[PDB]
Amino acid sequence: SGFRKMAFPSGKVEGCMVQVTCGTTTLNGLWLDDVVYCPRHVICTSEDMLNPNYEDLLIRKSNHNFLVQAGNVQLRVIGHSMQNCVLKLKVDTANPKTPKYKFVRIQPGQTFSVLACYNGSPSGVYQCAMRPNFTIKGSFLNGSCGSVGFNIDYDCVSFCYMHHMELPTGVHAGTDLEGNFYGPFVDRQTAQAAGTDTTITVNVLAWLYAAVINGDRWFLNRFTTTLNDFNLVAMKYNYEPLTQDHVDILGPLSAQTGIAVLDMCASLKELLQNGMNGRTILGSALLEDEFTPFDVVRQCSGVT
Amino acid sequence: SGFRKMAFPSGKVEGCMVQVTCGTTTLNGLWLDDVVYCPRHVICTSEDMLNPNYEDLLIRKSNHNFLVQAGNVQLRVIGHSMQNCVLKLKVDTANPKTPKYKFVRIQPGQTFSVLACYNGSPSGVYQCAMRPNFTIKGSFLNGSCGSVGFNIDYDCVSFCYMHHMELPTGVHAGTDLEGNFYGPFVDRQTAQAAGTDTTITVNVLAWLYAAVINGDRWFLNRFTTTLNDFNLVAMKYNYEPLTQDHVDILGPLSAQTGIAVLDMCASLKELLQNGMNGRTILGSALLEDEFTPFDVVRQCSGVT
Ligand SMILES: Cn1c(=O)[nH]c2cncc(NC(=O)[C@@H]3CCOc4ccc(Cl)cc43)c21
Ligand SMILES: Cn1c(=O)[nH]c2cncc(NC(=O)[C@@H]3CCOc4ccc(Cl)cc43)c21
Repeated sequence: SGFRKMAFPSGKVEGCMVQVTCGTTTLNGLWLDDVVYCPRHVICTSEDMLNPNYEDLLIRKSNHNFLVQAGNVQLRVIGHSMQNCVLKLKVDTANPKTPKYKFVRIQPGQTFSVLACYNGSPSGVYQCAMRPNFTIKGSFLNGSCGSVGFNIDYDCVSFCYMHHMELPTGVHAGTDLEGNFYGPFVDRQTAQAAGTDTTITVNVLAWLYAAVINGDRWFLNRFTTTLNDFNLVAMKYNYEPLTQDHVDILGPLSAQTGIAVLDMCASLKELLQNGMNGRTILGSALLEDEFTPFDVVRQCSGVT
Repeated sequence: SGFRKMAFPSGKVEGCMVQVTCGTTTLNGLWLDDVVYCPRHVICTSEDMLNPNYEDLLIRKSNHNFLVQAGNVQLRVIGHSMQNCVLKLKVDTANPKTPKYKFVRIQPGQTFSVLACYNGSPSGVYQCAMRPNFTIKGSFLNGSCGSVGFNIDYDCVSFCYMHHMELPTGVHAGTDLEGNFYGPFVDRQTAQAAGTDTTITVNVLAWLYAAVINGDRWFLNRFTTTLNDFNLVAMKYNYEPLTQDHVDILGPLSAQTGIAVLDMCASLKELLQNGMNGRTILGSALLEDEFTPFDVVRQCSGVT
C-alpha cells in the first residue's frame, strides 16, 4: 500500500549520458549505439539564440568542433547531421551500455521519467507528464539541456523527450528523439507563451482509483453521471473532455475496485464543485493528474 | 526553474539488488562486496510472523537454504549471520558493481530515495522522508521487503533504510543497514500503531525558500516573528519545533533569497492560520515537508 509519484529506475539511461560541448556551450547528449543525440542549439552562443539560422551556423562547425565526453574519456566524432532540432553526432565507438531502445512520440497526458543531467552527469530523476498544452513542468537549470524523458517496458527504454528550453513562465519545452518539438515551440530566444494547461481528466480518475485501492475512500459518493453531463462540468473546470476511449482504458481499474467509471466521474464532479474541504486524497490537497491508468496498474501490481 | 520531488539516480543501487528466497518466502537483498543484506523475516512463514523467535527459527536454516539470485545467476552462500533484524549472507563472489558506500542511520526529517524492488528487480524510484514518528510513507507491495533507501554524495551511496513492514494504517517501517528499526517497531505481525505524524517545519521552510527562488512569491508577507512565537503556532498545528540549529541550516537559502529565516517563519505562520485560500505553492495545495534544506540547495544548484 501507499502510492507515490514514482519514476522508472534510471540506470539504463545513466549509462547513456554524455557531455557535448561546441565552442563555449556545453550541454548533455544521449549516446545510443554509435550516435550521440543532442539539442542543435549546442552550436549557438547566447547572442545567436535571439535569431539563429541553424543551417548557417552549422556550416561553420566541423566534426572536431563537437567535443563528446563519456565519463572522463573523449569520444571521436566521425560525422554530424541535423535532424529537425537535434544533432546526431556519429562517434567511432558504440556505447557498450546501450540498452534495448525505441524512440517514441508521446501524446499529451502521457507520463515519463526525466533524468536531469549537468555536464553529462546525472543529478536526479523525477516523473512528469506531457501537458495538454505540450509543455512539461520539470526541474531544469542552465546546463540541463539534452536531459531525456523516457519510459521502460521491462528491458526496453522508450525515449520520448529531450529537454531544450525554458519559457518565461518557468515551464519547459522540448522535442522527441527525432528532434520534433512537442507543441508549437521553437528553439529561439523569443516570446513564446503556453496555451491553457488543462487537467488530464483520465489521469485524475486513475489516481482516484489508486486512492480507493489504497484505502482513501472518503470522496466516494452515492451518485453517477454520463459522459456528456460530466464533460459539461469538466469544461467549466478546465479539465480535458473524457471520451469512451478513456472509459475503456480505465476498465481494469473499474474491475479491480468494483466502481463503475461513470460513478468515479460523478465523485470527481462533486470534488470539483465542492472542493476538498481541507481534506486530502493520497496525501494531496489537489487532484493529481500525472499518473496515467497504466502507471496506476503498474504501481498497484509491481511490474519490474 | 521548476521544482520537483526528485530522487537520486538509481543506477548505482540497481546494480546491488538481488533476490533472496528462504523456503517459500522471497524478498529482496542488497549485495555489497561479498555480503547480501536482507530482512531476517525471509526465514518466516506467514504463520511464523505472528510470534517469531528468530534465533530459534534461524537454527533450522543452513547456508544452502538461502537462495540468492543476481539477475538470472545463482550466488553461492558460504556464511550467514543475524545482526539485529537483518541477515547478512556471505557469498563467494564480491559484487562487481559495488559502488563506494556507507551505512548511515538517519534522523527524522531526513529524506532519501527508495528503489522499490520485487524479486530482486527494480520497479521504481521515489523520494520520501523519515517521518517524526519514525515511519515512512512509501509505496510497497508484497515482495517489496528488502528494498532500500539511500542518498548519494557524488559517487558514494549512503544506505539508510531497508524496508521490512507495513503497519495496518498503510504506513511503512524498516531498519537501517545494521538491522536496527527506526522507531519502536518490531518485525512481528502484531498491532503496532504509529505516533503523531508531525510536519517537518525546517523542510517546509526550505521548500518555501525553493518557491521564492522559482518565482512563487504570493505568500510572502510584511511580518516577522521570533522562534518562541513561531513555535507556539507550530505546536498548535502539529509542526515540529524550530530550533536555532534549523535556523543555521536555512542560512544559505536565506542568503540566496535575501529573506531572513524569521521572516519566512512569519510567512509560514500566516499560511498555517489563514490557509492557502485555494492557491498553490510550487504546484501544491499543501505545505510540502519532504525536501530538506540540503535537497533545496542541491536541486536549485545542480549537484551531480
Ligand atoms: C538558461 N536556463 C536556465 O537557467 N534554466 C533553464 C532550463 N531549461 C533550459 C534553459 N535554457 C534555455 O532555455 C536556453 C537559454 C536561452 O534561450 C533559449 C532559447 C531557446 C532554446 Cl531551445 C534554449 C534556450 C535554462
Ligand atoms: C504483505 N505486504 C503487502 O501486501 N504490502 C506490503 C508492504 N510492505 C510490507 C509488507 N509485508 C509485511 O508487512 C509482512 C507481512 C506480514 O506481517 C509482517 C509483520 C512484520 C514484518 Cl517485519 C513484515 C510483515 C507488505
